[PDB]
Amino acid sequence: RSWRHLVCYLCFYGFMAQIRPGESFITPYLLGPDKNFTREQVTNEITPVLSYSYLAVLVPVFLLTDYLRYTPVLLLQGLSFVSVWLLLLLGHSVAHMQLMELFYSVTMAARIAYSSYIFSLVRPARYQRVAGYSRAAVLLGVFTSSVLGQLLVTVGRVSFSTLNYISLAFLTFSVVLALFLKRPKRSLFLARMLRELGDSLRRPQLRLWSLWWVFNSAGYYLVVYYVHILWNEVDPTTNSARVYNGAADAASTLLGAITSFAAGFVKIRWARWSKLLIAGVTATQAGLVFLLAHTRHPSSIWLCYAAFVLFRGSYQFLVPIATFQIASSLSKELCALVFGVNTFFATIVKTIITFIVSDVRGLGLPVRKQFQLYSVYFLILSIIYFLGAMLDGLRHCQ
Repeated sequence: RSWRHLVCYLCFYGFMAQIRPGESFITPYLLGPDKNFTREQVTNEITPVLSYSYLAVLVPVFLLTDYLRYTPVLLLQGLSFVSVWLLLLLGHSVAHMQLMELFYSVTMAARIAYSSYIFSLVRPARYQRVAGYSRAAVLLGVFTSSVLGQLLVTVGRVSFSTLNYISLAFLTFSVVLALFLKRPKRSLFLARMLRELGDSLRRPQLRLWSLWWVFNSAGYYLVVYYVHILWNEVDPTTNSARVYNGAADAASTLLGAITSFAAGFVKIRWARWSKLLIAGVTATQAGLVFLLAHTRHPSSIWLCYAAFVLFRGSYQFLVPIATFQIASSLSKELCALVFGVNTFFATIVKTIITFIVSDVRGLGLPVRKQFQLYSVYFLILSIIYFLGAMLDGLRHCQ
């Protein structure tokens, strides 16, 4: 009876908080007529500040989430989103947008805390069903946010400036409703850790999937950060409505959901050979990335959207398998630490790559050549994994 209130309230909060009408339209608004921002500045100054900031912020955020009850950190994330949107609304030059990027990274770092809070608060007896409901609610919220943001403009035909105010309104409702969720009762953060790490390191499947997580995720995220900019380069906005950036995000979310659902049905069956699956998926990703890099004609923008949605979907299909193979080794007590370290390594590799191939004081290539380099990178990863599979087969052939 009483428990119904809390179990519904958590899902409601998650769904409402996921709403952000202008998140998918952030890049077109920066290069919109109101703001005098050139493409070279958007991809060399503003986009690289976010990656550096993420690397600097990820560790303290995760370390502090435990010391404070999870509610303070969730509130901090909700308010940091408000700060980001305020900076975007009143951005006046490159420095302000950098500050905005720094703040955005801060919101990004605390995104993972929500699941841990869900686990800590909900009673263990009824944990699985509640967690499933919460994941469904948050995924539905993410899916509907972009759909609303894009259907407001595409048929409503409102300006970009209005969209930011309308997004700020919901962003304020999110923080207002993020204030009354009850605090976790008790979650306060040792040879056991050392022994567990030593034992876990021996499993080879864990090694392989951890390496894939370190590299392919870094490569995937880099493509995601600058893809919007490439889209803007391909076709300037003749009208503010012909842009379908939000539609692509909604389609990508739907494809990711449907393919992740498929993954769980073959998590064990296809575990007999994993290197071959990795090689195939990475080869398809490399092909799609190259096609994105070489698509130039204005009348092929729909094709570019299709390529990106396929690319994002393909990567999403391979996340559940990695998570399942990694998690089974040890209980949830150490799974969080393993994922944190792995994600921290996936943030250092990205930081080193991006500084060299994106920001000034380096190559500083424009978007097109940067995507060509990313295509070569993915193809090299595919080659490495294909050769590893060939070696393993040479073992099985004899």
